[PDB]
This record gives sequence, C-alpha cells and structure tokens, in this order.
Amino acid sequence: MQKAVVMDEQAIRRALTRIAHEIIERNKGIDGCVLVGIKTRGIYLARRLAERIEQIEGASVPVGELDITLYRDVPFPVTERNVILVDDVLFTGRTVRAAMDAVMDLGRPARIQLAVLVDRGHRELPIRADFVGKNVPTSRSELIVVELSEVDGIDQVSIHEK
Amino acid sequence: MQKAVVMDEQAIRRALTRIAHEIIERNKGIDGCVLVGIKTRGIYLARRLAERIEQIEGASVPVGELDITLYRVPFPVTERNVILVDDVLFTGRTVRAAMDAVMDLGRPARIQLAVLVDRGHRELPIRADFVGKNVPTSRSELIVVELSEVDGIDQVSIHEK
Ligand SMILES: Nc1nc2c(ncn2[C@@H]2O[C@H](CO)[C@@H](OP(=O)(O)O)[C@H]2O)c(=O)[nH]1
Ligand SMILES: Nc1nc2c(ncn2[C@@H]2O[C@H](COP(=O)(O)O)[C@@H](O)[C@H]2O)c(=O)[nH]1
Ligand SMILES: O=c1ccn([C@@H]2O[C@H](COP(=O)(O)O)[C@@H](O)[C@H]2O)c(=O)[nH]1
Ligand SMILES: [Mg+2]
Ligand SMILES: [Mg+2]
Repeated sequence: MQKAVVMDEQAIRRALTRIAHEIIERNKGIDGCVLVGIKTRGIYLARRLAERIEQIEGASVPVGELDITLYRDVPFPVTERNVILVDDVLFTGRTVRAAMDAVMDLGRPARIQLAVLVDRGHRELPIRADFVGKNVPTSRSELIVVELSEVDGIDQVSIHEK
Repeated sequence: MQKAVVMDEQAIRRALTRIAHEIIERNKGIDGCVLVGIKTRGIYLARRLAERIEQIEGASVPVGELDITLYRVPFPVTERNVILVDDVLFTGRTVRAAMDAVMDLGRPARIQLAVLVDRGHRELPIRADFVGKNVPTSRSELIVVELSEVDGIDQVSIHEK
C-alpha cells in the first residue's frame, strides 16, 4: 500500500540534472565516458543522462544497454573507457556485481562507476554508487517503486509496505 | 624515498581492535561470520582479528586464505557472512576478483570488506565496510604496510619515487 511519494517529477528532474553535472565534473569532461543502463528502467535513466550531458557539454556520450537476465538467484565501448553503470535502484548490490562481470567480460575498462536514482541501503556486498539521486532509508520489508514516464506514464518514486 | 610513517605499531594495534569490535557490533554477534584474508598480509591481518574477536566475544571465527594471481578441510562460505580482509584498498580490482572467487565457491549471505588502509583512487564501485585508516595519496606514491609476521615490525608508510 503506497506509503508515501518520496520523489515527484520535479525532484527526479533536479536529481538527474545534478548527477549529470556530477558525472561531467568527476571525469573532467565526458571523453572516454560511456553510460550503461542496467535493465529497462536503468537504460531510460542512462538515456536521459546522456541527453543532459549532451545539453551541458555540447558533446554526446555513448549509451549501452544491459538486460541482466543472467542473474541466477548490442555491444558498446569498453577498453580504457570509463564505464558508468546506471540503475534506478540500489539494494543488495548483487545486480551491480553482475553488471561489472558483464562489462569486464566485454573488455578492459579504465574504470567503472555507478549512478543510481535511489539508494535504499541494505547492501550485501562491498559496493557503493559514485552518484546517488537520493538515499531513501527503508525497512527490509518495504519496496521502492520508481516510475518513469517512458514506461510508467509518469515520473515518481514511492515507498510501498505490505 | 620514504615520505613518512602514517601508522606505527600503536596505531595499527588500535585500528584492528576497533575493527574487531566494529565487525562484531555490525553483525550483532560473530555467529555465522567468517574471515578471509587476501594474500599474505591479508591473511595475517585476518588472524589478528580472529584472535581479538575471540578474546572479545569468546567464540572463534574461521579464517580462510585466498590468493589472487590465478584471478589477478572445506571452508564455510554459503549462507555465511564473508568478511574479506586485505591490507590496502587501492583500485578495488583485487576485491572484485576476491568476490568472484567467494561467490564461485558458494553462496554467502553477504560479503564484507575490511582493510587496514584505503588510499583511494578507486576504479570500481567498491568500498570497505571497515577501514583501519584512510590515507589520501597521489597516483605516483606507494603505501608500504609492514607486518611483524613478515617484515619484523608493524608500520605503515608513504614512499615517493
Ligand atoms: N512487486 C515487486 N517489485 C519488485 C520486487 N523486487 C524488486 N521489485 C521492483 O519492481 C519494479 C517494477 O515494477 C522493478 O524495478 P527495476 O526496473 O529497478 O528493476 C523491481 O526492481 C518484489 O519482490 N516485488
Ligand atoms: N526499484 C527497485 N528495485 C529493487 C528493489 N529491491 C530490489 N530490487 C531489484 O533488485 C535489482 C538489484 O538488486 P540489488 O542487487 O540492488 O539488491 C534491481 O534491478 C531490481 O530488479 C527496490 O527497493 N526498488
Ligand atoms: O600502495 C599500494 C597499493 C596497492 N598495493 C597492493 O595492491 C592490493 C590492492 O589492490 P587494489 O585495490 O589496487 O585492486 C593491496 O592488498 C596490496 O597487496 C600495495 O602493496 N601498495
Ligand atoms: Mg533497477
Ligand atoms: Mg593485500
């Protein structure tokens, strides 16, 4: 039962924009930078980011896609390139680990970074994002729902409880 | 040229005792926990912690050894709390291989990393759960961790070319 809306379109906007700036700044430009979406809602975020970057720096960033289905609970630039994984939500980090494995299976990255719209904590591996839209503390039970216009009709992040 | 000394026998002694209490407090008891040192000094660091934790909680924590050059008495892993132990966290690339190792052998409940020092310059989204000490450094500089079991004495230092 949707407890509360944590992020509205506006917030999602401001966060995404800030992150774009962060990314450019932490890499001193976007040359050698590749954005990679982890699953459906991560590809869209990654696409938006590239869009912003494209807007701020006047140069475009390559975008890759990763449908981490090889999670047993088209190629893109890699070698000596800065692979920036993008995902909407970060929980245990098991998905990011796979993403890493995949990325490196595909070449020698100069380094891989992580950007997520939200970090709900409860990590299970020594992993952390380099860019975070918003930390949303949560209970192990609770579920974070990220809705994105490209797929859900609207932009909104919310917490649901059983 | 050794730029300095950033950690001596006393700093190290404290850092580990802290981390030992830290590990315990963070898992609400060492039950289910396991230590896994990375390379030689990583293994000794693991043993020191195991000893302290024991001195502290009384129980004992298994200590496994892991080499990373092939990755560049069965040991508990699956459903255990795997605490990787290494002396220096640099690019994080070594920890990545170590995870791959661990998760290839079994399915751990969770994996945690503990290091004596973290000199930054991460090249992967990896971070220690427990850190002896952060020592900012230049890409050029080199951190040297000396441990009595191998180097005759305990001391961490920064060297410059
Ligand atoms: N209903 C439901 N959704 C989950 C559960 N675990 C994760 N999710 C999230 O629900 C979303 C889709 O409605 C997914 O977002 P994603 O695109 O970040 O992976 C997924 O992450 C779960 O147990 N139940
Ligand atoms: N949006 C969302 N996905 C979640 C959440 N918890 C787990 N997941 C799922 O877990 C994957 C990553 O899980 P993790 O490795 O971070 O625990 C995501 O791609 C998603 O399918 C949550 O709170 N929100
Ligand atoms: O100044 C340094 C940096 C790294 N290392 C070695 O590199 C490992 C760190 O791996 P990584 O994070 O560079 O991948 C350490 O345990 C250590 O054996 C050193 O000896 N000195
Ligand atoms: Mg996601
Ligand atoms: Mg080491």
